[PDB]
Amino acid sequence: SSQIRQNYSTEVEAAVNRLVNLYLRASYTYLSLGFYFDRDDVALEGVCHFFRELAEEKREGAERLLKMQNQRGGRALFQDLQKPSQDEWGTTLDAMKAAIVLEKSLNQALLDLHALGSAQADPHLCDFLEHFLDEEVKLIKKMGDHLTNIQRLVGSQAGLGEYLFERLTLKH
Amino acid sequence: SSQIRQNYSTEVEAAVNRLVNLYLRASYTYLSLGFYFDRDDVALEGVCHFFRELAEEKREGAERLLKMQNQRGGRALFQDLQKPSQDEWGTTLDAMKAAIVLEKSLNQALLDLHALGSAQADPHLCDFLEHFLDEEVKLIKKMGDHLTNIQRLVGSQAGLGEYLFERLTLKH
Amino acid sequence: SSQIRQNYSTEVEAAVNRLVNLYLRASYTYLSLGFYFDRDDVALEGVCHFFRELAEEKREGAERLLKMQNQRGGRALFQDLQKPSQDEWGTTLDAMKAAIVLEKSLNQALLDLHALGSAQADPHLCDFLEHFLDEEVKLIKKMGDHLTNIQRLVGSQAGLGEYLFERLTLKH
Amino acid sequence: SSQIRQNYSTEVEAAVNRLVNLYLRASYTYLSLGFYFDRDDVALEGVCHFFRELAEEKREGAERLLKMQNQRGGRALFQDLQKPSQDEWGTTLDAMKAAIVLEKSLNQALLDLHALGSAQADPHLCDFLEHFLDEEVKLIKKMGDHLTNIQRLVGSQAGLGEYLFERLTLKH
Ligand SMILES: [Pd+2]
Ligand SMILES: [Pd+2]
Ligand SMILES: [Pd+2]
Ligand SMILES: [Pd+2]
Ligand SMILES: [Pd+2]
Ligand SMILES: [Pd+2]
Ligand SMILES: [Pd+2]
Ligand SMILES: [Pd+2]
Repeated sequence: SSQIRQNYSTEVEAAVNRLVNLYLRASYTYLSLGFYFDRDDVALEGVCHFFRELAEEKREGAERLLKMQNQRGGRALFQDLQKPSQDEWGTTLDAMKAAIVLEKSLNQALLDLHALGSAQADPHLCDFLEHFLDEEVKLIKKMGDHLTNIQRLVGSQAGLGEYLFERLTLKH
Repeated sequence: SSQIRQNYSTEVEAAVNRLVNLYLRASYTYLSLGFYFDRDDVALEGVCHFFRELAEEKREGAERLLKMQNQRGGRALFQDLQKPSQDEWGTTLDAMKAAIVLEKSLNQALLDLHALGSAQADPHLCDFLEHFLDEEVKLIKKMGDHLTNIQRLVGSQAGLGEYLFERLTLKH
Repeated sequence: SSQIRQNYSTEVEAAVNRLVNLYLRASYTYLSLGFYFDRDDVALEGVCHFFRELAEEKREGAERLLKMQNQRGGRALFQDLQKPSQDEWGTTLDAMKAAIVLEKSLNQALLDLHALGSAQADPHLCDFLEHFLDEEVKLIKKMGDHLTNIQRLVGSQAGLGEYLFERLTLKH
Repeated sequence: SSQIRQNYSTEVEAAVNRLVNLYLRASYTYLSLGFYFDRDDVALEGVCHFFRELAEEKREGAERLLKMQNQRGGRALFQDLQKPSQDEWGTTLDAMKAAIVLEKSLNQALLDLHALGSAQADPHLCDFLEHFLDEEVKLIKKMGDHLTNIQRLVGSQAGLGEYLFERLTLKH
């Protein structure tokens, strides 16, 4: 029951649903990261804000994919959202490392989807991901920049460096 | 590891975590409801908007609970988010009925939490839910109003009534 | 006699000329659809406006293709514009069905052209269609949405439903 | 001699007078803390400002309680204000620890008063404390956040950390 579907493979439709799940899972992970840094015994507001902003971005990405699914005449199918991989996230450095791992996995899923689109001769999908692809590269570059600065600040005054990074790099 | 926790029972802490899960689940359900009404073979924009707005409201509720959890020195614990109970939601009437069922369950969970707060002599919790409690009563009243209007419009021109309700009651 | 042509195949050049013809033909079809709904014995202004707007959009598309043809050093070649397939277009539903058929055919021609561009290793063409491709998907989604609403409104009060759709969905 | 008193127990009236004393004592303690950090041999302006702001807040709280006492037809009774527990307050960390101890004691007194109100079936009192209760939870969370940051900054460059916290966290 679609009267509009054209050149939209069942393979891409399913891959888009899986990507929505991955984006929502990422959003959930960032929600957990954000609130961890808001704990009174962690108390790094710039870090909390950074991850809460990412939770919003990932949710927005999922919503864009869902809009596209309907635009193409595919059917959204939702699965459980697995809880994030940790309950406590360690240091800012630990968290930023986890975030980059997460983003690399999202990026790989985008790359896999683009490849499927190319194999299926689906240029609209290709065009649509173009939005996701650059945004992801920009985000990963930012995270790498952050990680380098966090790492430079460890030294052997780790608490001091963690405070200074949150105060002087992150938005608060 | 909290230096601030005071008069905040482990029972309430756990109940707050469960309530966060219920709110996030509700948000997820509303996301699914919203996109269903955006299908080209359903195509009721006012209904899509209504449920997408509710998805945002429920997410906001979860975020408020998480902020409060940290304010009190409790620790957020996240669980899986179960997928919504249906993949396709039927008519506007079916959907509005499902929504009221969902809201009644959230309201009951709020009532249960307030009762626990009262049993634990936790007035801050009581005060905090006061926000949730009125918002929920207002929302359920609105949904009941909608259901009555949807029901009046069935008659034996169901398609006509569904169109008119979306056009003339819902925001588009 | 071009001093600029580079990586622009004769196959793509010809396909672009054919696409210009298809867009102009579509524009002509929409002109006819628009004026049919302006007949005193049809008199559905929102429908007239919808199709007249599409006539303008298709003409604009042809003009964009012609601009691109010259940008690449190809040579515009015009053919006859075949008259639209009907002189009278029936109900709003009949017309919207005809419109979606027309758009699917344009979309297929765009897809065919992108495939040719990919086969000819012509990335500028690919980039250029990216504009056409999303606009077409958006338009077809809109038409599918319209068709669903028109269909819901037939019931057995067809005149009533046709009036209400024109009044409450379409711009007038 | 009141013509307005209704449902206002002598127990609550007395507890309100004691709470006014506790708030005024807290204000006095914060006055002392503030001026200590303004000493030329301490010289941490952000810390001075933080505690002077709290002195004002506590005085305001006492004034609100006194207004409520009269609104209910109770009679304000003032006792001596005991001098603060220290003449010199040590490091920012020492001071912030003392402040949280002080706030926990105020919060416990508020909780005790709410419990008395509930036992006496005095809902206006309950409503009134609702203002005090959330403000106190917010303040204690802030103090806990501060303490965590101060503690992270000790390291073995304590002077450096104390300076940086005052410069980069506190308002100056
Ligand atoms: Pd924070
Ligand atoms: Pd934040
Ligand atoms: Pd919609
Ligand atoms: Pd919407
Ligand atoms: Pd007209
Ligand atoms: Pd017109
Ligand atoms: Pd000063
Ligand atoms: Pd000051």
